[PDB]
Amino acid sequence: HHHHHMGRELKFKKDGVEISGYLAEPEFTKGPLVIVIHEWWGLVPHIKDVCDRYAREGFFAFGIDLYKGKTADNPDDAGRLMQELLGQRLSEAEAMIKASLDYFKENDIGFVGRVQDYRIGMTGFCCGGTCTWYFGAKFSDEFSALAPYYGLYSLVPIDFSAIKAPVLAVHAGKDAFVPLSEVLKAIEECNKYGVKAQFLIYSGVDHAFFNDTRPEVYNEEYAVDVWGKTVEFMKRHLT
Amino acid sequence: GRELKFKKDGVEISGYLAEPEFTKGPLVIVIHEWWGLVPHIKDVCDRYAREGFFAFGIDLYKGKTADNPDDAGRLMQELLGQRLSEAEAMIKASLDYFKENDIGFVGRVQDYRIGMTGFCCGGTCTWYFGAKFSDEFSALAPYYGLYSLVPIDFSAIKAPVLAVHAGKDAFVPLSEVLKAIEECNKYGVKAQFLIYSGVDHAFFNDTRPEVYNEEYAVDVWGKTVEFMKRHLT
Repeated sequence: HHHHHMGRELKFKKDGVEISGYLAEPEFTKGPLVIVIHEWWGLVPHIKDVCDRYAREGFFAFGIDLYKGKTADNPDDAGRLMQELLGQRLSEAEAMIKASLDYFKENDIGFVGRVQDYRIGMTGFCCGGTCTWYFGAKFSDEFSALAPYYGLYSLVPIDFSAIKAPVLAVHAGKDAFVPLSEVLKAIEECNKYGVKAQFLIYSGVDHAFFNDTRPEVYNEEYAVDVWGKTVEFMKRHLT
Repeated sequence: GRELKFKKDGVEISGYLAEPEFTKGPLVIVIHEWWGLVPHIKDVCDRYAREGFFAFGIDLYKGKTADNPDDAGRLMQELLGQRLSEAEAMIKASLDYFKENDIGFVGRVQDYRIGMTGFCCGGTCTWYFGAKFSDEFSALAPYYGLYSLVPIDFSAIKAPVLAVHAGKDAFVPLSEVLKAIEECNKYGVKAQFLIYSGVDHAFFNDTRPEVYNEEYAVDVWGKTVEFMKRHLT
């Protein structure tokens, strides 16, 4: 079928940094590229599954590993990994993103015939939503669509003034980690700088409601809804 | 499209009915802005009909329209302030009329599927009537309604809601949208809030170049049609 897709582990070095992650590839529908950034657990099966889902919709999807091969299954370990990434290793993570983009472009991954140019998006969840905003602002000439899910705005400074891509920002109405007052502040910054950002806030659900492997927070109805919206948005801006 | 005019249960009903290709299908009630039932709203009804919905642009102003804000404000204040019981009766009589004519009846589910959407004043009305007639609606899509005009009983709402807001809305501060989200959280309302940065009130209205935003109008239309299809077909 036209939806056929496979996946493979990448591991290589470029411009002095080690890149690894999971690349899901459509067999027939060789479309735009989406970079997918994991939660604070690391690059676990759920995130690779999300990549596969993108590939079935006609996107190359790269689940980049920002934790150098480490994963966590408990909050104490996960918290340590995330703090190290966002504190000590942020410049390294930036370099990994940049080297990844260069790699894909050199391999013509993400080249779209209709526009005769590259079309690369980025999405992520939790910590990965923070990263989507942050890297979206840092590499504002590289991305054509951003879809951060329930990122925190208070961890690293997001340069809203630099964002050039359209943004679909997904938030949970009862998010324990991201108060609605923080979302409001992000909206006001987007208003101030003319960022083309749409904020989608689902009432009644918690942080990580998209994660189907976490029955304590997963919400099927909204997960299905938001997937529909996200795919449509990525198609609109990347094809 | 047909201009309806009739009486039921002591109230005069009028509005514009746009009809899809088939004789049967879901119904969307479309509520006008404070200008009244003007060509733009009838066009929106036509757009719904092209997507397979019966769409009824109900006139809540008894045939009056306004082309300037002073007149429009007077009409809206009279409707919401003095004639709200009458408007409720018109909504109820409209629903009864369509049901008796098997409009809104969806074969797949062997039941009525009626949605409601509206803009500005009509968004306020969508929330209000959605709460008042909570056994009647299967989907609500209020666009940039005010929450401070009429009492919205969030606890009564039973339909899913797609609430559209403008990030730089001069009439609806973001603090009011926040409060509505918190009420939906509190009472278990299945509401999704969509807030578009950088745009003003009425950004969907393609006849108003000072506020129309094509990119977001196209986006929100796509999302609204998908939402109505999900809940009404």
